[PDB]
Amino acid sequence: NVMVEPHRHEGVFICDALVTKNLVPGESVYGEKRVSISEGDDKIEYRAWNPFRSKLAAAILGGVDQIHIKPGAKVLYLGAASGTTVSHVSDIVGPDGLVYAVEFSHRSGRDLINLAKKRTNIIPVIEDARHPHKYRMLIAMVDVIFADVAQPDQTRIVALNAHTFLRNGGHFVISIKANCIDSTASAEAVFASEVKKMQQENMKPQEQLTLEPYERDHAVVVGVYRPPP
Repeated sequence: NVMVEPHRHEGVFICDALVTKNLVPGESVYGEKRVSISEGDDKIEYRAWNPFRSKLAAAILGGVDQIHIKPGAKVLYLGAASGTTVSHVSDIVGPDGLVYAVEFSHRSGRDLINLAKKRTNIIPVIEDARHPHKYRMLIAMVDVIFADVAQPDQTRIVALNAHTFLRNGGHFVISIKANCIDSTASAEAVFASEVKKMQQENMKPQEQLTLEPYERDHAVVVGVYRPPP
């Protein structure tokens, strides 16, 4: 019998409970259940990925077609907060991948620094994502931008970082909480507005989905950056 099986998305696994292969066997990050499977000389530990705490997990269980975060990927994560979702991105991309974890708050910043001590593939960037000039000498060109900044001007911020850092034909994964962008617009009016802005900055949405039952009026938009010459 196979307990934990590869998910469709490479680097992800399903036990329906989503899990990622633990980069730091023995350690939990936010009190998540851990599941170690030993057979003979082999051994592999997984980490439970809670969809009520991670918008990315909620999107995966909601049936998103692509996440682009994959083994070996270079990921710029905007809005890294304390590292909950970032820790699972770190598992997915693996030792040959890279996760830049940008977060403004220095409180969450300290949780991120502790998380990165264990995970070599995390770079904490405790800076304001509005001003990429302050940190662009630290960021090699990335394959994916994941954004969860939760601001009304989130999309311009994300686009500013994509212009600087995202490779052509690179992808983005943007989490949009409607009442943080504009609590007096309907969720459909926010999502349509934000998707339009993306398209105007050559961030071409390829798919979108909401996150019920885990979150209300919360969308994830996945797409591709195809900038001009």
